[PDB]
Amino acid sequence: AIVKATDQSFSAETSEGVVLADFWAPWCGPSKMIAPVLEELDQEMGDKLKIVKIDVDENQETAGKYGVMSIPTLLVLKDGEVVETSVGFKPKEALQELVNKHLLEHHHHH
Amino acid sequence: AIVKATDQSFSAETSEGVVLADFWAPWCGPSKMIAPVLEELDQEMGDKLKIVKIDVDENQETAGKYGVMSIPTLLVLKDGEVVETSVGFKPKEALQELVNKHLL
Repeated sequence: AIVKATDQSFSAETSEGVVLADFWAPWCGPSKMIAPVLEELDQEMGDKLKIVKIDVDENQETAGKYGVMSIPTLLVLKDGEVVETSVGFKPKEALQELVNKHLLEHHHHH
Repeated sequence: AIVKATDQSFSAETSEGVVLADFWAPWCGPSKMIAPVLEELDQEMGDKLKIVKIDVDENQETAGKYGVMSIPTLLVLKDGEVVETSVGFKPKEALQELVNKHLL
């Protein structure tokens, strides 16, 4: 379940755990190309990664609060802190690489 | 030899001969990808093709007048009539083909 955020909800939605946030807009015909990517990533990683989308056409205030100057821009957040920035289109493999830098490599069994 | 249009000059700049017009904005990263393509097109066929760019963030009137609803959008015009519309990114070869349908 990819979440649709609003200016009002963005903070809460992104504040906890590992989160990939997608700043996009219908007007940037392009930035839509990310949407199927997010679906594949949600299929593969959804247990460990919360995906949040925010349509910056409808939600005009969030971009400025995160220094988003062009769309699309994706962010990786851990516990509400931005830990990666990805400007422009990137394929599933590139975004998987970024997120994985912030997830456990090992799971120790005691 | 690409022309940067404004809302005021757009209709006049695209009114004659074969024209490729690019609707883009710095705010849209995919729209910027069109630029090197246009430079290559100009190098290849600049004597037969006029290329006009319009930054819709600084010139928002023109997008409405041409029914542009997302960016980028490219138009081919012949003597001021829109004869092809291309929504989204397309590579040089695809745009070259669109224009070539309107030469001669």
